[PDB]
Amino acid sequence: HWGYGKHNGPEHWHKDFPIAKGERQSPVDIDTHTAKYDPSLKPLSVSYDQATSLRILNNGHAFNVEFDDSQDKAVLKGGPLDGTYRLIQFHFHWGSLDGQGSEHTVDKKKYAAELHLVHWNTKYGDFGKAVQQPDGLAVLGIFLKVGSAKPGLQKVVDVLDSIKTKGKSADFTNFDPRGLLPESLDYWTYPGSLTTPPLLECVTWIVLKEPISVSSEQVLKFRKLNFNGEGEPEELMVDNWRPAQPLKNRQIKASFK
Ligand SMILES: COC(=O)c1cn(-c2c(F)c(F)c(S(N)(=O)=O)c(F)c2F)nn1
Ligand SMILES: [Zn+2]
Repeated sequence: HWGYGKHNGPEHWHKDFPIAKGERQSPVDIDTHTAKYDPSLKPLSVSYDQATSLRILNNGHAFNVEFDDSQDKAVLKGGPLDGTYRLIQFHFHWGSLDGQGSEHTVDKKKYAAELHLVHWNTKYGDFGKAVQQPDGLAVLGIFLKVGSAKPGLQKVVDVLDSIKTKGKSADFTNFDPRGLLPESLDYWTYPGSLTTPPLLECVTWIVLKEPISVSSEQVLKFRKLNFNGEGEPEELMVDNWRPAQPLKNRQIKASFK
């Protein structure tokens, strides 16, 4: 089954998921000088005040903090989007070293990690239907650099000991994802895909210009997680990122000059 190792990693995925070589794959390099300012792009509207987190899960490729998406409680609107997208989960991708870990790159620069806040278009009724549509998901991507701690991340870091291995979950209620956002909501946007199998081409990517800083101790704790299940040989969950894919017939738009 797919993963991030030498024998089942990103270079292999196309054999089970041929869309890996498709026309709108993610992530991509964001060439800041070639991105086009679009003065008609609207500000993002991030409405997370009524967010209801439920659970945190190690799924063997990352950890997901899951939300109640059975009502419009935490929604993303505006920006390049038409309509309303509901927050279902967030997760991260990260490296074995501080100089790698992000999926998107900026002028070929890699960040230590990348946060994905995953939302689905409510006109499609459920997440499973949404991923089958070209405008089904909106993923808000936020870069992490190592420096000062992010206080709003700490509750996530503190629970990781309880979900060390694949298939473990823990209650994770009353977490406020607003504490993970940078000051600015300036962004780049382009049409792309899920960055893990099934690699479906259903995502409007919205990548924030401003990274958040996290501490070395915070990201070290991410790196103590395991890809494996309990009782299986230990394989540290690190380098769970897909590299940049060809841009092909796409232009990245910027909300800012
Ligand atoms: C049963 O189905 C699942 O578990 C499932 C998981 N995903 C999923 C994914 F593959 C992905 F790459 C990204 S990303 N990294 O934000 O683009 C996501 F946000 C995802 F939600 N899609 N389907
Ligand atoms: Zn992701």
